[PDB]
Amino acid sequence: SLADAVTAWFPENKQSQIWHAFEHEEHANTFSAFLDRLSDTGFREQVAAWLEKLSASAELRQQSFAVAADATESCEDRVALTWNNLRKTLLVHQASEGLFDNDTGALLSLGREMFRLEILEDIARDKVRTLHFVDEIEVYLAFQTMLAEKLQLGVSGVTANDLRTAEAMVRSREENEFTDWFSLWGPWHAVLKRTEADRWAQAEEQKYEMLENEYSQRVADRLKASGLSGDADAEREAGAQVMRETEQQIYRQLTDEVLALR
Repeated sequence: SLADAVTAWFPENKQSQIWHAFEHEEHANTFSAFLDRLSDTGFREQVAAWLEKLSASAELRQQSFAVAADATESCEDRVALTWNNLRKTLLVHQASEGLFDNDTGALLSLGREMFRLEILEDIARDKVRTLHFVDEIEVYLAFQTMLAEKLQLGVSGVTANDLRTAEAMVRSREENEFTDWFSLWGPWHAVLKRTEADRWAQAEEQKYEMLENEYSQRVADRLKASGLSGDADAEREAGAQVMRETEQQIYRQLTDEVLALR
């Protein structure tokens, strides 16, 4: 009952024997459902191209199946989140092959796109909390379609002001937060491990050294800030924020530099 949904994306022409082949791999239960759901809302052929590399690489299949299953299966299923994570995955495996090595410009756009899609998902998750009988996939697509043109990529309750509002908040967050985010992005990271092996280790080292000189002190510069010294967990959390802020500054530096090359 997956070989069904997988193949319904191929044409009347190439329509399953390749996919009955996988019907017992861990998470086909969930992956099938996800597809069903995706069609049930050009594109068809590209989704098929995607499914091709998933036949061509086993490792990628397990990863994509895994991603489909790992969702926080709370509410709204996070169809949009899953879709976006499945691309992040393919980007990672694609970069891992070496498809962006001599084309880090292409990666820069895709990242931009992806960033914008990530944000549109948050906006949509939010909007759907005040709407009855409208699943978040619907609102996401409304945004994605209507701002497809305006952001270089019909649902009742989503209005002209919402679109104009969402477009603004993206454009704001893109200018102020993009480079910082690309710096941290799994696909960029594969590429750095790939092409710029050496500058990478130097960044690794660069962060150990920053931790050494500044973790403890930066950690105290928060328990004096939040006024929560003593509390065991409030220290826990402030430790972790310090980790992420040193990793952020390292890899930005690294991105800045490795892009200056191109």
